[PDB]
This record gives sequence, structure tokens and C-alpha cells, in this order.
Amino acid sequence: AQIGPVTDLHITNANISPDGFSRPAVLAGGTFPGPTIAGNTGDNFQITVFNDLTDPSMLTDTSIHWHGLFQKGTNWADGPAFVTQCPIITGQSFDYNFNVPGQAGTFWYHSHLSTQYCDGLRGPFVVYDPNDPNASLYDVDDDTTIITLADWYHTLAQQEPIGAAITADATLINGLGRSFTNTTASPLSVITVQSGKRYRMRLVSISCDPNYLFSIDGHDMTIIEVDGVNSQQLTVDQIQIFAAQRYSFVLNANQPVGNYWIRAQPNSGGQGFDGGINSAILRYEGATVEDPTTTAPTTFSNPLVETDLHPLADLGVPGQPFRGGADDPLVLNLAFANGRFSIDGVSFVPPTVPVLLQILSGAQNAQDLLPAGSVISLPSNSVIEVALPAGAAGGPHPFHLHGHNFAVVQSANNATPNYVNPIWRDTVSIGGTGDNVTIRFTTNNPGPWFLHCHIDWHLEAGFAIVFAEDIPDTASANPVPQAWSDLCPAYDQAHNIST
Ligand SMILES: *[C@@H]1O[C@H](CO)[C@@H](O[C@@H]2O[C@H](CO)[C@@H](O)[C@H](O)[C@H]2NC(C)=O)[C@H](O)[C@H]1NC(C)=O
Ligand SMILES: *[C@@H]1O[C@H](CO)[C@@H](O[C@@H]2O[C@H](CO)[C@@H](O)[C@H](O)[C@H]2NC(C)=O)[C@H](O)[C@H]1NC(C)=O
Ligand SMILES: [Cu+2]
Ligand SMILES: [Cu+2]
Ligand SMILES: [Cu+2]
Ligand SMILES: [Cu+2]
Ligand code: NA
Repeated sequence: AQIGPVTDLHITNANISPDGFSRPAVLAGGTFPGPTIAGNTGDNFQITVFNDLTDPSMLTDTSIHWHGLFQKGTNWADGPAFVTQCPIITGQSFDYNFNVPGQAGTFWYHSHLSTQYCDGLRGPFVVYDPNDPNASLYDVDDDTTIITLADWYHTLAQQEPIGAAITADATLINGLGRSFTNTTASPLSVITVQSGKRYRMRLVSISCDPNYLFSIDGHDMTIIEVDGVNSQQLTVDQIQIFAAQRYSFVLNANQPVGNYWIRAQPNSGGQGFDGGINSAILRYEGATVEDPTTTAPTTFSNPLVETDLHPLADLGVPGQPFRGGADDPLVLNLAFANGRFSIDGVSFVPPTVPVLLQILSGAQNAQDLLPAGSVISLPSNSVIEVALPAGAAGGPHPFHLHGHNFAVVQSANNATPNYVNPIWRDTVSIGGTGDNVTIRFTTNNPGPWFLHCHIDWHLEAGFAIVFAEDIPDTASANPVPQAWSDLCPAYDQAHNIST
């Protein structure tokens, strides 16, 4: 069952074996992935998170981010540790009480403390639209049509060297899959469809690192949503999905009744499908209960290309139709050396006092904010452009901005900008050497918003900055509850920190 929009959520440690190998984990709702949190557009969500963690090897503190939800007027509920809150300590709970006006689509939730989400705290978050403009394109849209793609590690995250190229041990599709080494024939996930019906498949990358080449043998996929943003229909036979991205696609169950492989090939770790790695099963009602015998093509003739996507609504692009044509045009210098990433020459290391609390206590320019050089102020009611030129090691880097979605004016692997009708989204691959992926948005949401690579190992190694949007209005726009004000005193007392 789905839970929400008002629900408790317990965070616990438990052993799990999603690929046949047992290890301890950090779980929401006792499962991997966690339960789907759901509601309708405009609803009040009140997710009371109970931190019941006791195993220090995966951290006993926690904090949860609601990925892609704008949090307008509720910056304190966004979740990134040391940006918008101190962590919740064990044996305590915290009500994330916010609203989702003007958003409907496919999201997710995850730990936003250190690399803790890798250890298991990740699940889907769906905001349905009772008047969805795409409703007539499918028959079925429910918990059975959500498809999660996850990387899974045998080594615990806090034992991964910082700045290292860290590689997974299994791909999990809906929580199940087979290990790349010592492969055992452990259970594969089954997605069941009825011949003749059309399904809204909600494809969610809950990855900590790899991107996946996703396809379904014999089937094609009609994209209708990108990171929460409704799209024009685009039919493809393969989707390359980067960490934290989401797509909805229509699956027409129009092939002969049978079993078909679902494939998710990561860019690192095990290559291919030997032993049923990187695989799940699409089963038609009435098919024999057996593994598929289908083949992938050698090459995919209609892969997703990001410039082919366009919004369903007339969203346009803010600003003027040329590079630098914005009120506040930025170019970030994105680099890596010696195990650490930097942005504009500064490697991100989380501050002792969360950025939001520094601002509520009176610090009101970005040079007064800690970490020094890691906070850039943005002016209010202004068009912002951010160029993100690639080349830093460990690519392709999927950059994500909190508090906002953005027009993708220039995409990976294509030097031509689009100032007319690009897709809007919240997480974007910045591509390869020489690319100049560029995003635009308007600043109508006061508060400190994290900008970072969503490969969690890279974030841990410093690949982040904070946009302090409209510092002067942050306090009036974001009144804080007493329970939020209590978090830093409790955390600092528990950890013997003076501040
Ligand atoms: C990416 O595009 C940005 C503009 O959005 C380029 O920025 C210019 O960089 C040069 C130096 O390289 C400066 O003289 C300008 O002030 C910058 N802003 C402009 C022209 O609007 C940046 O060079 C591009 N990077 C790559 C790798 O192509
Ligand atoms: C490279 O990106 C550009 C810009 O998004 C794409 O150019 C558009 O192509 C569409 C489809 O033919 C035309 O309707 C638009 O007028 C083009 N816009 C511009 C500004 O040129 C281009 O198709 C992409 N290249 C590839 C190989 O997909
Ligand atoms: Cu996220
Ligand atoms: Cu986010
Ligand atoms: Cu990265
Ligand atoms: Cu983040
Ligand atoms: Na415009």
C-alpha cells in the first residue's frame, strides 16, 4: 500500500538480502526501497520521521530530503544536513510539514546526511493529478506501475574511501536483482501487465552513482513526464537515466502474451546480462511462469536524446536568447583533483551551523556565511543562468538544484542552445569534455538551495555549493516551527559540539 500524505515513517536498521548477499541497512518503513509516499497536487504532507537507528557503522543520525519538491515557504523542511537543518538524533522524531502547490509528477525521498541513502534510505514519492492532462493516454497508474532502479553495495557506505571511484555489486529493479560477482539465481522482480491495457510506468532512478540504459525487449516507451514536468509524447526504445532523474512513459501491452526481459545496464559495475544480472521480468497475464527468452537488439534505433523532449505546456525560457542573456549569468568552474571536487575553487565541507540557521541569526550576505566561498547569493525576482562546463573526472555528472526546476538551455553532447522550447527538469547530465550544459530559472523562492552532483560519493567529496536565494526575505518567507529550532541544540548536545 501507499502511505501519506499524513503518515509516520520509521527509520530502522535491519539485515536484507536483495541480491542473495546479507548485509545490514538503513531502511524507511522496514523495506528496500522504502514505501511509496503519495498524495494529490496541492496536498499538505506531514511526514513524521522517527529516527530509530542504533548501528553507528551507518550513522545513527538522519535527515530526509523530498527530491524535486520546491518547499516554497518551508525551506526548513527540505532536508539537506547542515544546509537547512541539523540531523534528527536517535530516539527522536520530526514532522516534515509542507505543501505541494503547483506540482504533480514522479519524485522520491532519500537520506540527505553523508552517504547514508546508499545504505538504503530511498523510496518513491508520487504526487497525482486528479485533472492530469495526460490521463487519457493510459488505463493503469498505481503502486504496481512504479519502477525503481538502484545500485547496491556489499561494503557499507562509511567504509567507501572519499573521492574514490566506488563500484556497485548489483543492480536492483524494484528492490531485487543479481550480484555481478559470485552471482546466485536469487529472485528477480516481476512487473505484470494485461494484454491490451496501457500503463503509466513511473521510472525512478534512486541511484547513488551509475546511470542506466533502460529498455524492455519487444516494447517501446512513450515519454509523457520528465522530473515532474509534463512532456509532449516522445516514443523511444531505450532511456539513459542518470542518478535521481525520473520519467513517466506509456507502456502499451501490445505484444504477444509472454515473458520479456526488462534491462537496466549501468555505466560501471557488471556489463551485460549473464546469469540474469541487470534484469527484471515483464510478464503478461496468462503467460507461463518462466524466465523470458527474448533478445536485446545490438543497437537501439530510437534512444532518448534530451533535446528531443519538449514541455506539454508552453513554458518557454526566461531571459534573452543568447549566452549571458539573464539578470544574473553565472559560469561555474567545476574541478576534481587529489580525491576532492571543487566549485569555483572551493571544496564543499558541511558547516557546523546549518546555512538556514546562520541566515535566521542575522548573517545577511554570502561572504558572512559558512562555509566561506561555498555560498553564492542570488537576487530576488531575477533570471538566473548557470553554465556547468564538464571535464571534471568521474563524469558524466548529474547536477541537481533544490527548490527549483529549470530550463535545460543546452544539453550534453550538443553545442547548440535552445532558447525556445527545451525541456524543464531538476537533475541534468552535464556531459563530457568540452560540453557547456546550461540551465535557467527565475528566483521566486527565498531560502538556501543546495546545488550539487547527485553521485552521492561526489557530493561527499565536495562537489557542491549553496545558492542563498533572496537572503533578505528568507526569514519572513520561512517561519520555522519550534521542533525545527530544537534540532541543532539537541544534535550539538548529543555530539558534544559547542556553537
Ligand atoms: C560556457 O558558456 C559560458 C557563457 O554562458 C562561457 O562564458 C564566457 O567565458 C569567457 C571566458 O571563457 C568569458 O569571457 C565570458 O565573460 C563568459 N560569459 C559569456 C560569454 O556570456 C563559457 O566560456 C563557456 N564554456 C565552454 C567550455 O564552452
Ligand atoms: C542539438 O540541439 C539543438 C537545439 O535543441 C537541436 O536543434 C533543434 O532541432 C529541432 C528538431 O529538428 C528543430 O525544430 C529546432 O529548430 C532546432 N533548434 C535550434 C535552436 O537549432 C538539434 O536537433 C540537436 N541535435 C541533435 C543531433 O539532436
Ligand atoms: Cu535527490
Ligand atoms: Cu533535491
Ligand atoms: Cu559527479
Ligand atoms: Cu541535495
Ligand atoms: Na522567453
